[PDB]
Amino acid sequence: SGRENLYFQGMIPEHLSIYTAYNANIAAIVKLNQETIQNLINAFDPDEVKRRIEEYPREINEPIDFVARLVHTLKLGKPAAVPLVNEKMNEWFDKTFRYEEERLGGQAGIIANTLAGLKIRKVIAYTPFLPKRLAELFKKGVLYPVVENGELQFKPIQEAYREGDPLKINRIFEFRKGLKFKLGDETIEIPNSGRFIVSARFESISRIETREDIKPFLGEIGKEVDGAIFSGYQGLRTKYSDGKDANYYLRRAKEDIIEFKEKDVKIHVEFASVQDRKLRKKIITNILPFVDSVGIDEAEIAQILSVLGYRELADRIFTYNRLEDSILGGMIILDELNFEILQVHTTYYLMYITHRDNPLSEEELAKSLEFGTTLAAARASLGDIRGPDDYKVGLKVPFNERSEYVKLRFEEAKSRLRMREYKVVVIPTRLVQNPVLTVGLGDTISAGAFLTYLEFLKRH
Amino acid sequence: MIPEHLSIYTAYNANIAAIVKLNQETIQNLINAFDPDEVKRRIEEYPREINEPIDFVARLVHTLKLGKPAAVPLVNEKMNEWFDKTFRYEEERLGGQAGIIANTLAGLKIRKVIAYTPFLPKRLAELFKKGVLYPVVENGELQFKPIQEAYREGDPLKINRIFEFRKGLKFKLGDETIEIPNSGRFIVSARFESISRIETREDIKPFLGEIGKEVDGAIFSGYQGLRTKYSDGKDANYYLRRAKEDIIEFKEKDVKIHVEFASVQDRKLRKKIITNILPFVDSVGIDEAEIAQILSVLGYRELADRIFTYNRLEDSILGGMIILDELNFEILQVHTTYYLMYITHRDNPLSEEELAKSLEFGTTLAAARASLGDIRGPDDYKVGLKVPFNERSEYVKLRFEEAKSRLRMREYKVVVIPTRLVQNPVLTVGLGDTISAGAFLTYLEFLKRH
Ligand SMILES: Nc1ncnc2c1ncn2[C@@H]1O[C@H](COP(=O)(O)O)[C@@H](O)[C@H]1O
Ligand SMILES: Nc1ncnc2c1ncn2[C@@H]1O[C@H](COP(=O)(O)O)[C@@H](O)[C@H]1O
Ligand code: NA
Ligand code: NA
Repeated sequence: SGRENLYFQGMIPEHLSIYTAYNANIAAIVKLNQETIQNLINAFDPDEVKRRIEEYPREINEPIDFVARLVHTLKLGKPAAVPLVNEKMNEWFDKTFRYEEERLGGQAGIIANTLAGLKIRKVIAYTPFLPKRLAELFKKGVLYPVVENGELQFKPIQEAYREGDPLKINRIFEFRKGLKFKLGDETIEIPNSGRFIVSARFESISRIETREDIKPFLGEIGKEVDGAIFSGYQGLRTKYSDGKDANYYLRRAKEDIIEFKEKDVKIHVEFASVQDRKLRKKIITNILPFVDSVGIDEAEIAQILSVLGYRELADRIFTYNRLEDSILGGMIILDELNFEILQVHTTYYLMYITHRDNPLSEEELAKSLEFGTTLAAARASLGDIRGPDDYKVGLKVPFNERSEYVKLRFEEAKSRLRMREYKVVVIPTRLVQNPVLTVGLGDTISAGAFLTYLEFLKRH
Repeated sequence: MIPEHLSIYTAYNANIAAIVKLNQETIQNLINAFDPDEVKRRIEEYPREINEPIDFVARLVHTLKLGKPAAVPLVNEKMNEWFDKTFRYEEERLGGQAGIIANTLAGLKIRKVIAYTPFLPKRLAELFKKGVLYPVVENGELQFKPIQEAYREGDPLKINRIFEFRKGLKFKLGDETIEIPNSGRFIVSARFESISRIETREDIKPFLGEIGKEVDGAIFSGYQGLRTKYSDGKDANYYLRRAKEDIIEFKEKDVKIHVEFASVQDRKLRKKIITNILPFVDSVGIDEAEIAQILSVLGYRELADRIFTYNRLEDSILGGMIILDELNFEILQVHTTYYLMYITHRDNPLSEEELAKSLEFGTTLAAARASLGDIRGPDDYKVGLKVPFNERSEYVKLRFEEAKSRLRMREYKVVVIPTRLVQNPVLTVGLGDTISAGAFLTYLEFLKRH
């Protein structure tokens, strides 16, 4: 330490080192103007497209599948999301379209970039697939684990790529109201603006794990970091072409958790919407009890309750969305799964639910939540976090108009629910009215609350 | 052969099983201490638990009159002293899963057997077999010392007391002669708060990694002893978080962990134990009723009921595959009267042949224990080898082939062998623990071959 450190002058936990895994991908955008659309359409027989639209492909295996679903979307002006389930089509998309922009996406990747922007002591990101195109989208300051002659090093992630690695690219096709094109001998005028999304959902990128080269060194990484933020389990498949299943990968994920926890690393998992109820339940069973902190949104309280057998409550949260029921559902999830702290983020309020013996005071818990929503507000206002001073931009965003109402409903809920086994803290969010960016804000909230949580634990 | 070259840690439950012989004089002197009208009144009230000497006398006299076997919990630790002053014990022996397993492994003279229980009064320590060790910390340094001398004076004493009574015995309740109509046992189980705080206590906790370095496997049991709530604000969850920390410390040291599961009546607590422990360990040993109890709180109510009711091998296989699919530990062992089973993942290193030999070692070892009353030395194993496989072996085998025909076997490895059932066993306590000990020991040995 330099010793120029001043208590009065310096809320961002600068001294922390954090590991993030497993999910990072490319988010690419294509602007569909008139020439782009017509040239795409022209490549195909119009009758063949029309027949395919009638067949209505629910996933993309061939170029015609994509063209039929996109044209259908454009004619109705209705946004849609269609999975790409064929890795070989990456080359087709890339030869066919020019990308307006390419950004990092995925929870681990977006959280890594935010923390490097905050200039904390060390940020190390891990993804099993790191082609050069992805590695280059990480911010300066992000590290990646490398084995250099049976010894563990951390290298700049931009230099650590493997060519040949599968490329997870999610593509957003933007269209505008009013554009016209011809399908054979029929003029189509797009009735409104929207987006058509093609998500990467082929096999190679669903093998989510620490690969066998880095695995023996996870303990040595654990010695370097104060915290680990894990996500990406939602990308797993229930069955694989080589006879593996989601369970196979979850046993490897539990091995990873054991290596970090034994080294006294606190682990946060950022939960996600999980489509497949069967996979959702496996992630909840295999992962959540064995970690420290879990970050969810409001919709996810009901989805987790449901798989744990609390069907009445899940229905009620879904039907009415009462704050009292969200606090009860958080309490039950914490009681059932018995990790250390739950954080829930919603449009108008953030919440922590902890065990009665958590070391932090309710004031510390509030400040950690405040730091999460303030960091999101900054990121929403600026687009990207570039230095620790950017946090102050977030401080200028007021707590939202519903703040009084949230606090009143919170006091009412306390009077109605059994509080004794828990600490519960609810704070209003700082909502940016006209944000420059909205993707990934929940991950930003979770990263910021978890980082400050770690720092507060160091004073107990 | 006997695997010899293995070191095993076992925790957390050990207790005393003590027997009292209720002869006419013991019964009459006991009763004589009390107002017979007050005894009758307490019997009318019918206490479900023992908090005071009159609760015990009341329930006991009521079972003696009916000749009815019964079990009533002791919920008052302060009454240990009363029992011990009032009665002479015909016999005291070690019980509890981790105690019985420790004594079995020490009898096999494996390389090292370390037991841990957080409550070790001198009376308990003395009932461990020669060779059982206990972790002891002196000036910040860990040693493994004979458990018999590692006791702490004043530790809580978990003693289960079995009162044996005989048909024909007569006694007087006031002026009424009571003659006992059937022989039987009245059991008083230790169910007070201090012995439900199941954990590694803070003096040894920091050293679990250093134990991990010394052992090849760990067998954990006794989670069924936890309570939902404690008088100092703790709850089952507090002890379950500590239990997960212990598991992490051994797994990082590459120790395989077996959990010997048990009946838990409270379904909500049962589910907490399953949630917090079973997905985190390697091997899990259960019997037929436990398959149904687990299935029940996972939401397979209809399957669980078929198992409780009918005991069909086909439903036990299906139930077993469901449990391994849901919980995703490494290997499931199921012990039942007529057969033992393993269910694993398709990528388990062991061959079906080694899986079957591991199960055969489990049942053989139980057969030896059942024949002899104990495992005294490694050669006792040979006594089990002379107990034939049971008469239902052919039937089990047919039912097994029929089950695989009807069930989606995926590529799970499922191995079913018949038990060696002893005709007139001298002992029937701890047999399931003994199977699980032998099957797990051999599993670890076979894992070394890959
Ligand atoms: N405009 C905004 N300003 C600040 N925070 C926001 C904004 N929009 C969303 N968030 C936060 O991000 C969380 C997740 O957002 P979403 O990805 O829309 O579900 C929400 O629950 C809010 O807590
Ligand atoms: N007479 C016997 N000889 C050998 N093994 C036995 C005998 N009786 C029961 N077992 C085994 O011991 C296990 C424990 O069952 P229990 O006797 O109900 O506690 C059973 O599943 C059988 O596999
Ligand atoms: Na950022
Ligand atoms: Na979000």
